[PDB]
Amino acid sequence: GRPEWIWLALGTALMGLGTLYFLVKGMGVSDPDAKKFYAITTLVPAIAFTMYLSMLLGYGLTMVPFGGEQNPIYWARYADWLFTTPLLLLDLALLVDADQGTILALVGADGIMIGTGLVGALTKVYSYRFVWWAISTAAMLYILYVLFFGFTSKAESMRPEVASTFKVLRNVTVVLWSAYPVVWLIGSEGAGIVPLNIETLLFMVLDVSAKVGFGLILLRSRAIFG
Ligand SMILES: CCCCCCCCCCCCCCCC
Ligand SMILES: CCCCCCCCCCCC
Ligand SMILES: CCCCCCCCCCCC
Ligand SMILES: CCCCCCCCCCCC
Ligand SMILES: CCCCCCCCCCCC
Ligand SMILES: CCCCCCCCCCCC
Ligand SMILES: CCCCCCCCCCCC
Ligand SMILES: CCCCCCCCCCCC
Ligand SMILES: CCCCCCCCCC
Ligand SMILES: CCCCCCCCCC
Ligand SMILES: CCCCCCCCCC
Ligand SMILES: CCCCCCCCCC
Ligand SMILES: CCCCCCCCC
Repeated sequence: GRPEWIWLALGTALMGLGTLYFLVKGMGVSDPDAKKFYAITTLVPAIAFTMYLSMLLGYGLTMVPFGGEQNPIYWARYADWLFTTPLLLLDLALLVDADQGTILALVGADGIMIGTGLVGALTKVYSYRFVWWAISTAAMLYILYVLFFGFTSKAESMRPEVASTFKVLRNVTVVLWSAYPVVWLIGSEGAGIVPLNIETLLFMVLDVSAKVGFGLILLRSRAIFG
């Protein structure tokens, strides 16, 4: 009875339902281009379902000493994000036909974001937790910069309906993603202001929006068809 359990349970349910809905729709499509978007986009909440379920059952949680106390850190979030965040970037890349080398650079940056975020989360010297946070946030900002300036440029060579879908998904991504570093800084991993139960609520809202919300928008569009 960690009080955050309720949001881990709701997160589990929403990621599950979203995965099932997307699989059902995905299995029914025959267009090859649309299939690739369905495969990527169904896997996103499926992974998140597995990690939410794991946390709900008490796995992916460790205690890290800093600031003179033992602090609960959910590390399973990073195992989700490691794979889900680049898959979302891959959906955006495929929509705008990004260059292969831009994709690699973004996936690289994304692994740096998640891996330095996790190192920060497990670091025992309080000050140095923020150093890793800042490196992670830099990597995130590079990603957003590229999505905002580079991908929008590529998108403008596409038909308007593809460009328009990309722009909504870009906007969703920039708003949601930019919130994660702030939650971490003020929550249990950082300054310890916002209690773990509220923090789990906030990451559940963000996660569901960034995966299922995003997917609803992408998979209902005409832009994914060939
Ligand atoms: C040659 C121009 C280089 C531009 C340098 C920008 C550095 C700071 C970027 C901070 C990220 C902003 C993200 C924008 C996303 C909406
Ligand atoms: C206590 C919170 C968990 C709620 C679980 C709901 C499970 C799926 C509901 C299906 C209804 C559409
Ligand atoms: C219920 C779990 C579903 C996850 C399916 C997504 C994976 C797509 C693989 C690509 C098909 C060859
Ligand atoms: C083709 C490029 C491969 C890896 C690129 C990494 C991009 C910069 C990350 C900034 C982190 C602070
Ligand atoms: C007392 C020591 C000063 C601490 C330095 C803080 C620097 C903030 C820079 C943030 C980089 C993104
Ligand atoms: C002891 C004085 C240290 C003050 C450092 C402040 C400058 C932070 C630089 C961050 C640049 C990104
Ligand atoms: C609209 C944002 C409201 C921010 C709430 C501030 C949290 C203050 C905590 C006081 C510590 C006991
Ligand atoms: C035990 C909890 C005491 C502090 C309450 C602060 C709540 C912060 C929520 C801010 C939302 C952004
Ligand atoms: C004590 C109440 C236990 C109920 C657990 C419900 C979680 C279900 C996830 C769908
Ligand atoms: C929603 C589709 C089912 C995903 C199966 C994976 C379950 C592993 C949880 C530990
Ligand atoms: C007190 C330690 C500060 C050193 C942090 C330097 C990190 C820059 C790497 C990108
Ligand atoms: C301490 C109670 C205040 C927290 C409310 C947080 C609202 C988040 C909704 C997305
Ligand atoms: C990915 C770059 C690693 C830089 C490490 C700085 C941490 C020193 C406390």
